[PDB]
Amino acid sequence: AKTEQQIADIVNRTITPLMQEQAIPGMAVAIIYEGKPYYFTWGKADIANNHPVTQQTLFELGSVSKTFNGVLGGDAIARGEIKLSDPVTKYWPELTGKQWRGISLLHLATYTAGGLPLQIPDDITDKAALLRFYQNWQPQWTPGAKRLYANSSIGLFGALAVKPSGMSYEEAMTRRVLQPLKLAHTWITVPQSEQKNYAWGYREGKPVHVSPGQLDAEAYGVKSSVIDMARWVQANMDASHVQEKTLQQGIELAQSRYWRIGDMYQGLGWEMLNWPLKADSIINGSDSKVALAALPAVEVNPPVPAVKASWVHKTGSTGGFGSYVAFVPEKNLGIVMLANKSYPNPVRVEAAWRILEKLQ
Repeated sequence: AKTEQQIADIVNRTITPLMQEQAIPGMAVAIIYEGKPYYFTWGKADIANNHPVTQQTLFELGSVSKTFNGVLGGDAIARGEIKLSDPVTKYWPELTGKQWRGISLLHLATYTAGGLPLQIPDDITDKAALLRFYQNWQPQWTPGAKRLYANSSIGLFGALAVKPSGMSYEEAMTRRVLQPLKLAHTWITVPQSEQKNYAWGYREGKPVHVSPGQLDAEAYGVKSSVIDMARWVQANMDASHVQEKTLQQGIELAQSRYWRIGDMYQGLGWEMLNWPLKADSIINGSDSKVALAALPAVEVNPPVPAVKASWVHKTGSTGGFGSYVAFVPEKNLGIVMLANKSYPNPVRVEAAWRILEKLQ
């Protein structure tokens, strides 16, 4: 049984050189070891004003926001509000295009709709334009044939998933996920009172914050602290302690395996690989050459319920931030790596692997 100081030594040995080599101003890392949280912070959250990273520093999670999306969707399924088999047109009747027939909420959630684009076009700045965009989108492949990671896909899933609730995505997320899990330092919109804790992201040494964009909250707009992310990992790793029934069930549903792409399985937001595994699979898999590629999707029907012997993870980036979260339910082991500089995904994964390999 490792002591907090022994874990600290392991973490620092990897993070110190990482920050120096990648020129990362500040980082916050959470380690879940034997189900218990351990926090670590380094550097600056704000260079110009010389403010350090603290346990309350808020980092832009980028696409790790998709895991919150998936869980909220799972919760909606558990509430009987939506079904993954429901057609997209049930929630957005205005999508009359014939190309939308046969496309389900599952397809949107798992990037298997047929090639929806990675990004929603920048020229789209209003609801009307967003409708035209989806209406005129032409599928590149038939539903379920290929997986193409895309913000426009899961972003739409999140927006439609909360429609029956009658709440906005932000309100639904806050009331159904953030508050029940006591994530008091997790936000889609950082309030004025918490701006003092909002770290600046850095690109080319310049401070920057993510700009507003269509379906941003749903795909890449959540901000959170190291303490809240440790709680998020614990809740997703083992939801047996989660009191709210539909949330507990929603968490489990987000880790069901809906498709197999090579050796990776697609959940709702979360991505999974069988455990044990070898470093190359996840490191190489995180390179954009693989992560952003259009690959054949093999349907898992019926979906396989959450497998404890899995490496569950998600990468996330914005212009000024780079994040990574990974956990292994079988081992009650996990890690959160938050940084206020975006750096190569494979570098993040390799660092996480070296650390957890020493905490087996």
